[PDB]
Amino acid sequence: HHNKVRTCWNEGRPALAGWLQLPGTLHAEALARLDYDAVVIDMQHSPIDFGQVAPMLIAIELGGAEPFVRTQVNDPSDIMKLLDAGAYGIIAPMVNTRAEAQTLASALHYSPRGLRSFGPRRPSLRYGSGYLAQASETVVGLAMIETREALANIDEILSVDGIDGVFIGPTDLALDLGHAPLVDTEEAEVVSAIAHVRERAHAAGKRVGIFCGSGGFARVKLAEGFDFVTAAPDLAMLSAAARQVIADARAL
Amino acid sequence: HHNKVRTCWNEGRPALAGWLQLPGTLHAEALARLDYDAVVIDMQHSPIDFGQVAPMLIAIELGGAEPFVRTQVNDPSDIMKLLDAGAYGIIAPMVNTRAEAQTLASALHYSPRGLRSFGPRRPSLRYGSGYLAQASETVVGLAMIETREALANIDEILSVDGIDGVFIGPTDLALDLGHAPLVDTEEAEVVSAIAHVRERAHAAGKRVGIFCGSGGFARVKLAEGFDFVTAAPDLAMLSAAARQVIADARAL
Amino acid sequence: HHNKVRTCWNEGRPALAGWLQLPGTLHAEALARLDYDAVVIDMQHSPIDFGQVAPMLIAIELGGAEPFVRTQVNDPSDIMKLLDAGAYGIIAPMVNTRAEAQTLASALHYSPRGLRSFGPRRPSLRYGSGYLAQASETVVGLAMIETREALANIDEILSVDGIDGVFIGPTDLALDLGHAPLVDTEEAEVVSAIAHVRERAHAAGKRVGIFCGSGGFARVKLAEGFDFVTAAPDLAMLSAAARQVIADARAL
Amino acid sequence: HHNKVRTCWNEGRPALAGWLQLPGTLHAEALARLDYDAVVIDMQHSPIDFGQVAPMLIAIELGGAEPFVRTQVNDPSDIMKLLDAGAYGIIAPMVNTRAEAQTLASALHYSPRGLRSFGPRRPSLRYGSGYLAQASETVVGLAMIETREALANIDEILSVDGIDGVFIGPTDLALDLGHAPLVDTEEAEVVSAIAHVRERAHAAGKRVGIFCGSGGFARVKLAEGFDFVTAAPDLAMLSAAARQVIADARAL
Amino acid sequence: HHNKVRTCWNEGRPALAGWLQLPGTLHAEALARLDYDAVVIDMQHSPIDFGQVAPMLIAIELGGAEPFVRTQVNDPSDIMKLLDAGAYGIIAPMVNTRAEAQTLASALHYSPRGLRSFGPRRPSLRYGSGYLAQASETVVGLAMIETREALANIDEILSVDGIDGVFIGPTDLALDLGHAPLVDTEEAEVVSAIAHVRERAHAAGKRVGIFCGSGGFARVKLAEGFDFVTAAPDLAMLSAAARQVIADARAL
Amino acid sequence: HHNKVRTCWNEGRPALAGWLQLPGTLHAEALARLDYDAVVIDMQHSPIDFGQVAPMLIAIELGGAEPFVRTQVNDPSDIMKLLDAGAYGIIAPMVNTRAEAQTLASALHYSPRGLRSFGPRRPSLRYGSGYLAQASETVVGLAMIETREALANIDEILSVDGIDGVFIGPTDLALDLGHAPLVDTEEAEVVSAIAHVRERAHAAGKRVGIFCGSGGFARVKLAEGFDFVTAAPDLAMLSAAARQVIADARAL
Ligand SMILES: [Br-]
Ligand SMILES: [Br-]
Ligand SMILES: [Br-]
Ligand SMILES: [Br-]
Ligand SMILES: [Br-]
Ligand SMILES: [Br-]
Ligand SMILES: [Br-]
Ligand SMILES: [Br-]
Ligand SMILES: [Br-]
Ligand SMILES: [Br-]
Ligand SMILES: [Br-]
Ligand SMILES: [Br-]
Ligand SMILES: [K+]
Ligand SMILES: [K+]
Ligand SMILES: [K+]
Ligand SMILES: [K+]
Ligand SMILES: [K+]
Ligand SMILES: [K+]
Ligand SMILES: [K+]
Ligand SMILES: [K+]
Ligand SMILES: [K+]
Ligand SMILES: [K+]
Ligand SMILES: [K+]
Ligand SMILES: [K+]
Ligand SMILES: [Mg+2]
Ligand SMILES: [Mg+2]
Ligand SMILES: [Mg+2]
Ligand SMILES: [Mg+2]
Ligand SMILES: [Mg+2]
Ligand SMILES: [Mg+2]
Ligand code: NA
Ligand code: NA
Repeated sequence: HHNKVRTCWNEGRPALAGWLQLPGTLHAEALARLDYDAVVIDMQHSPIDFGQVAPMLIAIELGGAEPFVRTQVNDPSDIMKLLDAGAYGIIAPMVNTRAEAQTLASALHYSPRGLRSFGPRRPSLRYGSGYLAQASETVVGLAMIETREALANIDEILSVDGIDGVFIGPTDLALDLGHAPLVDTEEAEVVSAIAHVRERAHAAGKRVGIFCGSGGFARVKLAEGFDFVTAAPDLAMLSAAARQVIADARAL
Repeated sequence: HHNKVRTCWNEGRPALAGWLQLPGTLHAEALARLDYDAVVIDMQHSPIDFGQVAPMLIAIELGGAEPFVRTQVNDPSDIMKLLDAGAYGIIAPMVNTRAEAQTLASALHYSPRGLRSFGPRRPSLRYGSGYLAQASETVVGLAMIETREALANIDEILSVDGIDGVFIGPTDLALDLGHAPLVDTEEAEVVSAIAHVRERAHAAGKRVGIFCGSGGFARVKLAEGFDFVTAAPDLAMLSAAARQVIADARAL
Repeated sequence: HHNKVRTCWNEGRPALAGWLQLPGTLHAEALARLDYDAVVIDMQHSPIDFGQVAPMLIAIELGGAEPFVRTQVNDPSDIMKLLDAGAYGIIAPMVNTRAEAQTLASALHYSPRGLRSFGPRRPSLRYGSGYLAQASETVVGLAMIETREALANIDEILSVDGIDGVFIGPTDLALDLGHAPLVDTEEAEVVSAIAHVRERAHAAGKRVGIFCGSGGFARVKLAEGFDFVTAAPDLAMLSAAARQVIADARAL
Repeated sequence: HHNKVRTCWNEGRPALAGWLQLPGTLHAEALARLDYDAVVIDMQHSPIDFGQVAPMLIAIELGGAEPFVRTQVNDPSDIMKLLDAGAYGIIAPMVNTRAEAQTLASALHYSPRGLRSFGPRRPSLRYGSGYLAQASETVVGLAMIETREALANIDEILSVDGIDGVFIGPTDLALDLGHAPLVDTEEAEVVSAIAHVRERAHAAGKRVGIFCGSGGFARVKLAEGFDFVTAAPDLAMLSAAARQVIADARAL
Repeated sequence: HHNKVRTCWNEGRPALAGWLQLPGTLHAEALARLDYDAVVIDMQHSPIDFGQVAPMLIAIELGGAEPFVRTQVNDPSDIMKLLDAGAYGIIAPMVNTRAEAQTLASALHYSPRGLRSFGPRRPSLRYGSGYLAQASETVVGLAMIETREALANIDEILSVDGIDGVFIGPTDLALDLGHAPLVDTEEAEVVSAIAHVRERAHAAGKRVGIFCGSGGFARVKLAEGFDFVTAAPDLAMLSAAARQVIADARAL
Repeated sequence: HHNKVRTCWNEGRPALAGWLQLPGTLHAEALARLDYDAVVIDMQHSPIDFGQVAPMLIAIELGGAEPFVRTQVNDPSDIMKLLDAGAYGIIAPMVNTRAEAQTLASALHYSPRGLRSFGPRRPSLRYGSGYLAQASETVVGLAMIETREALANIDEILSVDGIDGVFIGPTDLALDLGHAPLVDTEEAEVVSAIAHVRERAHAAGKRVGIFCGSGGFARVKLAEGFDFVTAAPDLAMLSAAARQVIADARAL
């Protein structure tokens, strides 16, 4: 009866989350039972459509992590249907302006705070009769910062009341700045922009997150004060592990 | 226009294969593009049903590995439908007697050698008009040895003409012998039984394979002369990788 | 070769419809064979995506009710794809302005009346060669009225030619007015607003519908003159029935 | 970390279970959150195949009831794959002889007690490292008694060690005795046979269950001492509720 | 309220049926609306599993043809689940002996005639309260004759009461006789065997069918007196049509 | 490591493509292995949703044709998710203005040329490490011209840099001009408009394509200089073939 990520924050610690681009419930449950506070299902850069995300949300909740979704797009009705299917965290890609951040916020709150349509199929089962009064706190929302334009507008994006903060998309950000879309990059201009976004989010009293490709980079981001760190995509981790097993098996 | 595992054998080398318990096509293709000769899809100890295996076979072939299936049971009609869907290797669990091995063989060959029903939807597309004359060589078949009874009958199982050899199921074998079902075990009685099965398979001029849980154990099995080694399940590798990322991320 | 709801209206009677939030074809067919003129599939507050709605439309038609869909959003291309899959009634949520009602209408009619794209896969099978000339009459369209803004604009919404009328969303309406989102509510301000919408729809010569949570409330709405009444969601009815069976079974 | 039905029995009370013939996770979770100790998913007289049962098992567990399956057939490998997918109760239809009951038992226990193949994907996640030592107690197994032949063999069926008892299929039983396949029947010969099966099960120190079509009949069966009572199928309850809503809505 | 194939026979004419190896409902409905009396869904030499056949049965019935299934295997519980999903014709492959034909018959009739388990989800919806009394006539059953052994046993197979007759599998038959598995073959030994099976079926007062690859061969088979002729597989017809469109498009 | 349609163009020849409205992988692979340079999957006038298109893209690539998609709508995030799933050609319906064409172009190119979000799951597997530098050339994009408005704006649409040209939707075009939506029409006003669009595309140095319903019309369009011709929809070809088989089978 609490959003586990908001509980982390309320108790003074950051949240660490998993990241899934592979559809299915078995690895979703297995990873949720690890020491992840949340598991993000990626519906943008994956083949995961709504039909496949729906059972994954159930499996993550059963495993003991908060189910999050990184949506394909910042679309209110898409987001609302995910909320009613038991997504309790929303990360919306490519939020570039205050207006787009306001569009995200509008989907996450019932009237009068937002315009979310009422029919909370799975949240009513989880939270019971008192859901409506607490509905806003049960959901975490982050706008993604992935472009030069979003950087230009970062302070105005952070002024939006109905979202908890921002989540950096570091490979899109590097690419829009004219650099290789490398995860966990050392490119100075990108590193400086990421630091800037974190600094402005905290100056605004908001939360800031970042996508990480490795556990070591995630540790550094937590030390730098990021509130929400993801590490690392299931497909990337699986591919790297398989490569190493093969190398070990085929070595002389 | 060749079964990649049979090509390994024909050219004097063993085959290394992947092992999938997670449904879906994206990791199947990704792992098939690694230096695996084959990828086995587990339909016994997984939630992978026929509807989910079918596109995975396509994805593995596109990635450049031979699609194999470890079936739920040694059932001829199940096996035939997988063959016609483009499974080119069959590993049948719990083959305990010569008769059961003969049942496996019967499904893998058209008349007069076997009783496989003719309607090769996907193999005809892959191999073209000359498929029938070469159909038997396009498929690899292994009977699993997983019980004290299968050990008792190993020589008679190895005498069956229509199968390429046997594949050890080491956790079921350890359990039936009264030991912990530990993968890559050091338990002497199990280690001795595995060695015995390999020795009898090669005395019979047949192939022998084994399921491995690690790249290091797989390397040792290849050095011991196993013809077909799998390493390691996608879910196990992914879970271990995620555990390590979390440990690294949460370390001081 | 007639839309059953339009036939009700043409013959001077209202239509009663079912309401499905559970995916699947078996209960869809079973409920369609009851004395429902139509069955509405809810794609907003449910886990029903396009892949799951498509066979349900077939099952409802076979059962003998008109297949309707309450869409996730008022989006023209979404609506068109449902029409071509054999949805013959469209209820679009959150229609708040005349322009949005015009957007709904545009999707329901071929040129010159609307901009519906031509490729009527399933309607051509149902209606045969003369489909195009009769296509508009085969589809029923209702804009949902669920907000204070929609109330403010009700007369302008009702002036839109290409829609049959409006459908009240009473729990969203109550919530936007600052009241509990209770179905079949007695809250005076909500009751008055619902009556007002009905009165203006009929003053405009248009149809008006309402979502009901019980058979008794639906009877009263029919007596008040509503043209299209739904009662009641499959999940709600099933949950209530199960609760009662358990209470009866566990009673002393 | 306990099978909820076995906990009922261990604490001196019978278990009441739901019964699902409709695929999908939403009503499965909703009904599991009611005062059902278990929810049985029917894979015999339904369109529920393995691909659809798998997420339902997750949803039932999350809702707080023990997931049970009534299988299509008494087949060991089918049953094992369901166990590894997190079915913790198995009801096998048409068990007519002691040998068939022994076949059921064989699938529910690891060696040496049975021949269940080891690879417990979801039970290992639920129960953790100590699963193997407790695996047998985590699963409940009932053989169905549905024919004159099963009646003839009831004492020998009840002598089988690896099953918890029997579950009466009352409509098949009535039909094989030459009577209408009416649920909750009053036909004396059927009523007498049901009573006889219960009496012999308890004389054997075993559990006995029965399928019920109503809460009132279920109450009587509990009073008669049945250990496991199901009431009532989702589709039947939903259809009856819809019929009544329509009757109420269309009444003058 | 009649099986359309049995109606053909009762009115003195043969039945012509379609044959589907491609999953999906749209072409199933489209072909059922043509002058086919039935449409057979092939679950043996196709990727069509139960989850995909279920909506296809609905679509065929809506289109106006009798839904038939050629099963993967002659298995009673598989067949029963298809019957309860609304398959009204069963063609079982590889029926080689009288006993196997008796196994087929057992699944198609309730007690006392057979052992079919009672729970007719979709047939009860189609036929209503009087279903049980007429259930046997609503289903057509054919045993496939595809081997030298089935030829050897043809008279004993035809003596089985609970099946309507036999259905020749001509490519498997040619292959088992040592000839190319060519559809619509002219190979004298195969042609003679097919004629023999037809002659013995009619001498027995039973029905005989055959799989055809072309409309011209089907016409000849109807002239020869076959009672049930299929022509031709969706995939084969589609592939041939596409080849011709390409040839026409690319011609000078 | 080349887009097959762009290779046609680079080598001085047009491309011929298939057109699929039926979901599934088997006919997709079979048709891709014919002498089609590409196969277009129709997600507008079909029941093919994202979950069903994803494996079809794999099957088309394996068969040896370039996978194309005609999307439901010109939506950037939809298009991007298809690109990352291995759609290498995009045909967007109802592009009526230069701005809408600019929206299409924006989705097909990474920064700085467009705003495509980076996460190319399947293209990175196909093309390897050098994908980013060549990404734009790997994708073909065509805006559809289907309305009087698109005709009015054809020169401005053709001036858009990030698209390869236009694709005529001839049945929607005929309908918007007030004529029957007949494929391969002879209606002079439609024929003249189609010719005009081709002439302006080539005057602009751009590519032009057209949807065809027959191989003979496609041959004429290729002779007229169209760069991209599709012929003909799987469902239409299959339906026509089945009609002819039935006519041949039922003829005296
Ligand atoms: Br952990
Ligand atoms: Br990464
Ligand atoms: Br590698
Ligand atoms: Br392992
Ligand atoms: Br009724
Ligand atoms: Br309600
Ligand atoms: Br309750
Ligand atoms: Br019942
Ligand atoms: Br016809
Ligand atoms: Br054929
Ligand atoms: Br060709
Ligand atoms: Br066409
Ligand atoms: K956790
Ligand atoms: K503010
Ligand atoms: K490989
Ligand atoms: K031998
Ligand atoms: K009805
Ligand atoms: K007007
Ligand atoms: K419960
Ligand atoms: K005993
Ligand atoms: K017909
Ligand atoms: K007889
Ligand atoms: K090709
Ligand atoms: K330009
Ligand atoms: Mg990004
Ligand atoms: Mg094993
Ligand atoms: Mg609403
Ligand atoms: Mg029964
Ligand atoms: Mg055959
Ligand atoms: Mg068009
Ligand atoms: Na959308
Ligand atoms: Na089976």
